[PDB]
Amino acid sequence: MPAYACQRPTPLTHHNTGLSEALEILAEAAGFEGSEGRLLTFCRAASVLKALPSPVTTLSQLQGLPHFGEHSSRVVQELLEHGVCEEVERVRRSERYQTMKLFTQIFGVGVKTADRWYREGLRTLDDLREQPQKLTQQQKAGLQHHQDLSTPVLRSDVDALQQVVEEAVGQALPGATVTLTGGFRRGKLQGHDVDFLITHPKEGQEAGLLPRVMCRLQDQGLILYHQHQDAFERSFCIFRLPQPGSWKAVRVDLVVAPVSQFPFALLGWTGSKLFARELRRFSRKEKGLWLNSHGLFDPEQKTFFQAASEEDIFRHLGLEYLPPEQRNA
DNA sequence: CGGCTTACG
DNA sequence: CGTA
DNA sequence: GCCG
Ligand SMILES: Nc1nc2c(ncn2[C@H]2C[C@H](O)[C@@H](COP(=O)(O)NP(=O)(O)OP(=O)(O)O)O2)c(=O)[nH]1
Ligand SMILES: [Mg+2]
Ligand SMILES: [Mg+2]
Ligand SMILES: [Mg+2]
Repeated sequence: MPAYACQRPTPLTHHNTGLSEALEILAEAAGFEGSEGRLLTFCRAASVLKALPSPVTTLSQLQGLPHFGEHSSRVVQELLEHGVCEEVERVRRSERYQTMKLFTQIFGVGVKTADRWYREGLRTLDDLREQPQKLTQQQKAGLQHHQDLSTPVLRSDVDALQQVVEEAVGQALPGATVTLTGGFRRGKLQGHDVDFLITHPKEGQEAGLLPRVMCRLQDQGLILYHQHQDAFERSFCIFRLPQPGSWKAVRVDLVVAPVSQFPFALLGWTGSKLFARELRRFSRKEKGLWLNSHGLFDPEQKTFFQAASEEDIFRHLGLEYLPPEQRNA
Protein backbone atom coordinates (compact mmCIF):
# COMPACT_ATOMS: atom_id res chain seq x y z
CA MET A 1 0.00 0.00 0.00
CA PRO A 2 1.70 3.18 -1.22
CA ALA A 3 1.69 6.32 0.88
CA TYR A 4 0.14 8.72 -1.67
CA ALA A 5 -3.49 8.40 -2.70
CA CYS A 6 -2.55 9.04 -6.34
CA GLN A 7 -0.52 5.80 -6.38
CA ARG A 8 -3.45 3.44 -5.85
CA PRO A 9 -6.96 2.96 -7.26
CA THR A 10 -9.73 4.19 -4.97
CA PRO A 11 -13.21 3.15 -6.10
CA LEU A 12 -16.37 5.03 -5.26
CA THR A 13 -17.72 2.20 -3.11
CA HIS A 14 -15.50 -0.04 -1.05
CA HIS A 15 -15.25 -2.49 1.86
CA ASN A 16 -14.52 -0.26 4.86
CA THR A 17 -17.29 2.32 4.68
CA GLY A 18 -18.02 2.56 8.41
CA LEU A 19 -14.35 2.86 9.39
CA SER A 20 -13.58 5.52 6.79
CA GLU A 21 -16.66 7.52 7.79
CA ALA A 22 -15.52 7.63 11.43
CA LEU A 23 -12.03 8.82 10.52
CA GLU A 24 -13.52 11.48 8.26
CA ILE A 25 -15.56 12.81 11.21
CA LEU A 26 -12.32 13.32 13.13
CA ALA A 27 -10.70 14.90 10.05
CA GLU A 28 -13.62 17.30 9.70
CA ALA A 29 -13.47 18.21 13.39
CA ALA A 30 -9.73 18.84 13.16
CA GLY A 31 -10.39 21.28 10.32
CA PHE A 32 -13.03 23.07 12.40
CA GLU A 33 -10.30 23.71 14.99
CA GLY A 34 -7.76 24.94 12.44
CA SER A 35 -5.56 21.82 12.60
CA GLU A 36 -4.80 21.24 8.94
CA GLY A 37 -2.09 18.66 9.65
CA ARG A 38 -4.40 16.48 11.72
CA LEU A 39 -7.15 16.91 9.12
CA LEU A 40 -4.79 15.66 6.43
CA THR A 41 -3.67 12.60 8.41
CA PHE A 42 -7.22 11.51 9.26
CA CYS A 43 -8.28 12.16 5.64
CA ARG A 44 -5.33 10.13 4.34
CA ALA A 45 -5.97 7.27 6.78
CA ALA A 46 -9.62 7.09 5.75
CA SER A 47 -8.55 7.05 2.10
CA VAL A 48 -6.17 4.12 2.72
CA LEU A 49 -9.12 2.05 3.96
CA LYS A 50 -11.14 2.95 0.86
CA ALA A 51 -8.35 1.47 -1.26
CA LEU A 52 -8.21 -1.86 0.60
CA PRO A 53 -9.44 -4.96 -1.27
CA SER A 54 -11.50 -6.36 1.64
CA PRO A 55 -12.88 -5.39 5.06
CA VAL A 56 -10.58 -4.78 7.99
CA THR A 57 -11.69 -7.27 10.65
CA THR A 58 -8.72 -7.28 13.05
CA LEU A 59 -6.21 -4.72 14.29
CA SER A 60 -3.26 -6.63 12.83
CA GLN A 61 -4.48 -5.81 9.32
CA LEU A 62 -3.55 -2.15 10.02
CA GLN A 63 0.15 -3.14 10.38
CA GLY A 64 2.33 -1.56 7.67
CA LEU A 65 -0.54 0.62 6.41
CA PRO A 66 0.56 4.23 5.79
CA HIS A 67 -0.98 6.98 7.96
CA PHE A 68 -2.12 4.60 10.70
CA GLY A 69 -0.42 5.33 13.99
CA GLU A 70 -1.57 5.26 17.61
CA HIS A 71 -4.61 7.52 17.25
CA SER A 72 -6.18 6.21 14.03
CA SER A 73 -5.46 2.61 15.05
CA ARG A 74 -7.22 3.16 18.39
CA VAL A 75 -10.25 4.55 16.54
CA VAL A 76 -10.37 1.42 14.37
CA GLN A 77 -9.83 -0.88 17.36
CA GLU A 78 -12.81 0.57 19.23
CA LEU A 79 -15.07 0.38 16.17
CA LEU A 80 -14.01 -3.26 15.68
CA GLU A 81 -14.49 -4.17 19.36
CA HIS A 82 -17.61 -2.17 20.28
CA GLY A 83 -19.14 -0.89 17.04
CA VAL A 84 -18.64 2.72 18.23
CA CYS A 85 -15.67 4.98 18.98
CA GLU A 86 -16.28 7.18 22.02
CA GLU A 87 -14.19 10.06 20.67
CA VAL A 88 -16.13 10.07 17.39
CA GLU A 89 -19.48 9.97 19.18
CA ARG A 90 -18.42 12.79 21.50
CA VAL A 91 -17.48 14.89 18.47
CA ARG A 92 -20.75 14.00 16.66
CA ARG A 93 -22.94 15.32 19.50
CA SER A 94 -20.85 18.34 20.48
CA GLU A 95 -22.39 21.77 20.00
CA ARG A 96 -19.16 23.03 18.44
CA TYR A 97 -19.07 20.33 15.76
CA GLN A 98 -22.77 20.51 14.90
CA THR A 99 -22.77 24.30 14.54
CA MET A 100 -19.46 24.48 12.66
CA LYS A 101 -20.81 21.80 10.31
CA LEU A 102 -24.08 23.69 9.88
CA PHE A 103 -22.40 27.04 9.24
CA THR A 104 -19.61 25.81 6.94
CA GLN A 105 -22.22 23.98 4.82
CA ILE A 106 -23.56 27.42 3.85
CA PHE A 107 -22.42 28.62 0.42
CA GLY A 108 -20.09 31.55 1.14
CA VAL A 109 -19.18 30.54 4.72
CA GLY A 110 -15.84 28.94 5.57
CA VAL A 111 -14.26 27.83 8.82
CA LYS A 112 -13.03 31.33 9.77
CA THR A 113 -16.44 32.93 9.33
CA ALA A 114 -18.30 30.07 11.04
CA ASP A 115 -15.85 30.16 13.94
CA ARG A 116 -16.33 33.91 14.41
CA TRP A 117 -20.12 33.53 14.43
CA TYR A 118 -19.85 30.62 16.89
CA ARG A 119 -17.77 32.74 19.28
CA GLU A 120 -20.36 35.53 19.05
CA GLY A 121 -22.92 33.00 20.29
CA LEU A 122 -24.77 32.24 17.06
CA ARG A 123 -26.00 28.67 16.65
CA THR A 124 -28.80 28.26 14.05
CA LEU A 125 -29.61 29.38 10.53
CA ASP A 126 -32.40 31.54 11.95
CA ASP A 127 -29.83 33.15 14.26
CA LEU A 128 -28.02 34.25 11.10
CA ARG A 129 -31.20 35.35 9.30
CA GLU A 130 -31.92 37.72 12.22
CA GLN A 131 -28.54 39.45 11.75
CA PRO A 132 -28.47 40.21 8.01
CA GLN A 133 -25.90 42.96 8.60
CA LYS A 134 -23.45 40.13 9.35
CA LEU A 135 -23.89 38.61 5.88
CA THR A 136 -22.31 39.12 2.48
CA GLN A 137 -24.55 39.03 -0.58
CA GLN A 138 -23.10 35.59 -1.34
CA GLN A 139 -23.92 34.36 2.16
CA LYS A 140 -27.45 35.79 1.91
CA ALA A 141 -27.94 33.70 -1.24
CA GLY A 142 -26.45 30.62 0.40
CA LEU A 143 -28.73 31.10 3.43
CA GLN A 144 -31.93 31.69 1.40
CA HIS A 145 -31.25 28.65 -0.81
CA HIS A 146 -29.81 26.49 1.97
CA GLN A 147 -32.69 24.00 2.05
CA ASP A 148 -32.56 23.26 -1.68
CA LEU A 149 -28.77 23.18 -1.66
CA SER A 150 -28.89 20.52 1.07
CA THR A 151 -30.91 18.24 -1.22
CA PRO A 152 -28.57 15.97 -3.21
CA VAL A 153 -28.29 16.63 -6.92
CA LEU A 154 -29.16 13.47 -8.83
CA ARG A 155 -27.47 12.03 -11.90
CA SER A 156 -30.81 12.48 -13.68
CA ASP A 157 -30.59 16.21 -12.95
CA VAL A 158 -27.12 16.42 -14.51
CA ASP A 159 -28.13 15.62 -18.09
CA ALA A 160 -30.81 18.32 -18.29
CA LEU A 161 -28.40 20.88 -16.81
CA GLN A 162 -25.60 20.01 -19.23
CA GLN A 163 -27.93 20.51 -22.16
CA VAL A 164 -28.94 24.01 -21.09
CA VAL A 165 -25.31 24.98 -20.42
CA GLU A 166 -24.29 23.64 -23.85
CA GLU A 167 -27.03 25.67 -25.53
CA ALA A 168 -25.81 28.90 -23.93
CA VAL A 169 -22.15 28.01 -24.57
CA GLY A 170 -22.92 27.30 -28.23
CA GLN A 171 -24.48 30.71 -28.75
CA ALA A 172 -21.65 32.36 -26.83
CA LEU A 173 -18.97 30.68 -28.91
CA PRO A 174 -19.80 28.12 -31.61
CA GLY A 175 -17.52 25.11 -31.33
CA ALA A 176 -16.93 25.46 -27.59
CA THR A 177 -17.41 22.25 -25.63
CA VAL A 178 -18.77 21.38 -22.19
CA THR A 179 -17.25 18.49 -20.22
CA LEU A 180 -18.77 17.12 -17.03
CA THR A 181 -16.13 17.05 -14.27
CA GLY A 182 -16.12 16.76 -10.47
CA GLY A 183 -17.80 13.95 -8.58
CA PHE A 184 -20.25 12.94 -11.30
CA ARG A 185 -17.31 12.34 -13.64
CA ARG A 186 -15.90 9.99 -10.97
CA GLY A 187 -19.15 7.98 -11.07
CA LYS A 188 -21.05 9.48 -8.14
CA LEU A 189 -24.80 8.99 -8.33
CA GLN A 190 -25.51 12.18 -6.37
CA GLY A 191 -23.62 15.35 -5.45
CA HIS A 192 -23.67 18.76 -3.71
CA ASP A 193 -23.38 20.48 -7.13
CA VAL A 194 -22.58 19.95 -10.81
CA ASP A 195 -19.12 20.85 -12.16
CA PHE A 196 -18.44 21.70 -15.82
CA LEU A 197 -15.22 22.43 -17.69
CA ILE A 198 -15.50 24.49 -20.89
CA THR A 199 -12.95 24.93 -23.68
CA HIS A 200 -12.60 25.51 -27.43
CA PRO A 201 -10.38 23.50 -29.82
CA LYS A 202 -8.75 26.67 -31.25
CA GLU A 203 -6.29 28.02 -28.67
CA GLY A 204 -7.22 31.51 -27.52
CA GLN A 205 -10.83 31.42 -28.71
CA GLU A 206 -11.94 30.68 -25.14
CA ALA A 207 -10.73 34.10 -23.92
CA GLY A 208 -13.64 36.11 -22.52
CA LEU A 209 -16.09 33.24 -22.91
CA LEU A 210 -17.55 32.86 -19.46
CA PRO A 211 -19.04 36.39 -19.14
CA ARG A 212 -20.87 35.74 -22.42
CA VAL A 213 -22.11 32.38 -21.13
CA MET A 214 -23.32 33.77 -17.81
CA CYS A 215 -25.12 36.69 -19.45
CA ARG A 216 -27.02 34.30 -21.73
CA LEU A 217 -27.96 31.96 -18.87
CA GLN A 218 -29.08 34.92 -16.77
CA ASP A 219 -31.20 36.26 -19.66
CA GLN A 220 -32.92 32.86 -19.87
CA GLY A 221 -33.91 33.22 -16.20
CA LEU A 222 -31.81 30.21 -15.17
CA ILE A 223 -29.38 31.91 -12.77
CA LEU A 224 -30.56 32.49 -9.21
CA TYR A 225 -27.18 33.75 -8.05
CA HIS A 226 -23.75 34.45 -9.44
CA GLN A 227 -20.80 36.68 -8.59
CA HIS A 228 -21.39 39.01 -11.56
CA GLN A 229 -25.20 39.36 -11.58
CA ASP A 230 -15.06 41.89 -14.77
CA ALA A 231 -13.13 39.40 -16.90
CA PHE A 232 -13.50 35.99 -15.27
CA GLU A 233 -13.03 32.31 -16.03
CA ARG A 234 -14.70 30.50 -13.11
CA SER A 235 -18.25 30.94 -11.86
CA PHE A 236 -19.71 29.36 -8.73
CA CYS A 237 -23.41 29.92 -9.21
CA ILE A 238 -26.89 28.80 -8.19
CA PHE A 239 -29.08 27.51 -11.05
CA ARG A 240 -32.83 27.12 -11.33
CA LEU A 241 -33.49 23.46 -12.25
CA PRO A 242 -36.93 22.12 -13.32
CA GLN A 243 -38.85 19.71 -11.08
CA PRO A 244 -42.35 18.10 -11.16
CA GLY A 245 -44.62 21.15 -11.03
CA SER A 246 -41.90 23.50 -9.78
CA TRP A 247 -38.11 23.87 -9.57
CA LYS A 248 -35.20 23.68 -7.16
CA ALA A 249 -31.99 25.62 -6.68
CA VAL A 250 -28.81 23.71 -7.60
CA ARG A 251 -25.17 24.71 -7.25
CA VAL A 252 -23.28 24.69 -10.57
CA ASP A 253 -19.57 25.32 -11.11
CA LEU A 254 -18.37 26.52 -14.52
CA VAL A 255 -14.67 26.71 -15.41
CA VAL A 256 -13.09 27.83 -18.71
CA ALA A 257 -9.62 26.67 -19.77
CA PRO A 258 -7.65 27.04 -23.01
CA VAL A 259 -7.30 23.74 -24.84
CA SER A 260 -3.55 23.64 -24.07
CA GLN A 261 -4.38 23.55 -20.34
CA PHE A 262 -7.51 21.39 -20.62
CA PRO A 263 -5.87 18.09 -19.50
CA PHE A 264 -4.47 19.79 -16.41
CA ALA A 265 -7.79 21.47 -15.67
CA LEU A 266 -9.70 18.24 -16.21
CA LEU A 267 -7.34 16.41 -13.84
CA GLY A 268 -7.64 19.09 -11.18
CA TRP A 269 -11.39 19.66 -11.34
CA THR A 270 -12.25 15.94 -11.58
CA GLY A 271 -10.75 15.42 -8.14
CA SER A 272 -11.43 14.04 -5.68
CA LYS A 273 -10.10 17.02 -3.73
CA LEU A 274 -7.87 14.70 -1.70
CA PHE A 275 -6.77 12.84 -4.83
CA ALA A 276 -5.73 16.10 -6.51
CA ARG A 277 -4.01 17.44 -3.40
CA GLU A 278 -2.04 14.19 -3.04
CA LEU A 279 -1.15 14.21 -6.75
CA ARG A 280 0.30 17.71 -6.43
CA ARG A 281 2.15 16.75 -3.25
CA PHE A 282 3.55 13.63 -4.95
CA SER A 283 4.59 15.71 -7.97
CA ARG A 284 6.47 18.26 -5.84
CA LYS A 285 7.97 15.99 -3.16
CA GLU A 286 8.80 12.86 -5.18
CA LYS A 287 9.34 14.21 -8.71
CA GLY A 288 10.41 17.81 -8.13
CA LEU A 289 7.74 19.13 -10.51
CA TRP A 290 5.05 21.70 -9.72
CA LEU A 291 1.56 20.59 -10.80
CA ASN A 292 -1.57 22.73 -10.85
CA SER A 293 -4.76 23.04 -12.87
CA HIS A 294 -2.91 24.99 -15.58
CA GLY A 295 0.20 22.91 -16.19
CA LEU A 296 3.21 21.02 -14.90
CA PHE A 297 6.41 22.97 -14.35
CA ASP A 298 10.00 21.79 -14.12
CA PRO A 299 11.61 24.41 -11.84
CA GLU A 300 15.13 23.29 -12.82
CA GLN A 301 14.74 23.58 -16.59
CA LYS A 302 12.14 26.37 -16.21
CA THR A 303 9.92 24.54 -18.70
CA PHE A 304 6.29 23.39 -18.88
CA PHE A 305 5.30 19.87 -19.94
CA GLN A 306 2.85 19.85 -22.82
CA ALA A 307 -0.06 17.47 -22.30
CA ALA A 308 -2.66 16.28 -24.77
CA SER A 309 -4.48 14.04 -22.27
CA GLU A 310 -4.70 13.08 -18.62
CA GLU A 311 -2.81 9.95 -19.69
CA ASP A 312 0.11 12.22 -20.66
CA ILE A 313 0.18 13.74 -17.18
CA PHE A 314 0.21 10.43 -15.30
CA ARG A 315 3.05 9.32 -17.58
CA HIS A 316 5.03 12.56 -17.00
CA LEU A 317 4.78 11.82 -13.27
CA GLY A 318 5.69 8.14 -13.57
CA LEU A 319 2.31 7.03 -12.20
CA GLU A 320 0.05 4.29 -13.51
CA TYR A 321 -3.05 5.82 -15.10
CA LEU A 322 -6.19 5.93 -12.95
CA PRO A 323 -9.56 6.49 -14.62
CA PRO A 324 -11.82 9.04 -12.87
CA GLU A 325 -13.83 6.26 -11.18
CA GLN A 326 -10.63 5.21 -9.39
CA ARG A 327 -9.79 8.71 -8.11
CA ASN A 328 -12.29 8.60 -5.25
CA ALA A 329 -9.65 9.14 -2.57
C1' DC B 1 12.23 18.86 13.48
C1' DG B 2 9.66 20.74 8.92
C1' DG B 3 6.05 19.71 6.18
C1' DC B 4 1.18 19.26 4.97
C1' DT B 5 -2.01 23.68 -1.41
C1' DT B 6 -3.68 25.65 -5.51
C1' DA B 7 -5.33 30.08 -8.55
C1' DC B 8 -9.02 32.63 -9.17
C1' DG B 9 -13.55 35.67 -7.60
C1' DC C 1 -12.42 36.45 3.02
C1' DG C 2 -14.78 33.06 -0.29
C1' DT C 3 -14.90 29.06 -4.16
C1' DA C 4 -13.66 24.64 -0.26
C1' DG D 1 -1.45 12.94 13.28
C1' DC D 2 1.63 11.03 10.89
C1' DC D 3 5.91 10.78 7.53
C1' DG D 4 10.55 11.13 6.19
N1 LIG E 1 -7.65 23.06 -3.76
C1 LIG E 1 -8.92 22.71 -3.52
N2 LIG E 1 -9.73 22.44 -4.55
C2 LIG E 1 -10.97 22.10 -4.15
C3 LIG E 1 -11.46 22.02 -2.86
N3 LIG E 1 -12.79 21.64 -2.88
C4 LIG E 1 -13.09 21.50 -4.15
N4 LIG E 1 -12.02 21.78 -4.96
C5 LIG E 1 -11.94 21.71 -6.41
C6 LIG E 1 -11.01 20.59 -6.83
C7 LIG E 1 -11.97 19.41 -6.91
O1 LIG E 1 -11.40 18.35 -7.66
C8 LIG E 1 -13.15 20.10 -7.59
C9 LIG E 1 -14.50 19.41 -7.51
O2 LIG E 1 -14.91 19.31 -6.14
P1 LIG E 1 -16.41 19.64 -5.65
O3 LIG E 1 -17.30 20.00 -6.80
O4 LIG E 1 -16.18 20.66 -4.58
N5 LIG E 1 -16.81 18.20 -5.02
P2 LIG E 1 -17.03 16.82 -5.85
O5 LIG E 1 -17.55 17.06 -7.22
O6 LIG E 1 -15.88 15.87 -5.69
O7 LIG E 1 -18.24 16.19 -5.03
P3 LIG E 1 -19.62 16.88 -4.56
O8 LIG E 1 -19.76 18.10 -5.39
O9 LIG E 1 -20.69 15.87 -4.82
O10 LIG E 1 -19.46 17.19 -3.11
O11 LIG E 1 -13.23 21.37 -6.92
C10 LIG E 1 -10.59 22.31 -1.77
O12 LIG E 1 -10.85 22.28 -0.56
N6 LIG E 1 -9.31 22.65 -2.21
MG1 LIG F 1 -19.03 18.70 -7.40
MG1 LIG G 1 -17.97 22.14 -7.39
MG1 LIG H 1 5.54 19.38 14.95
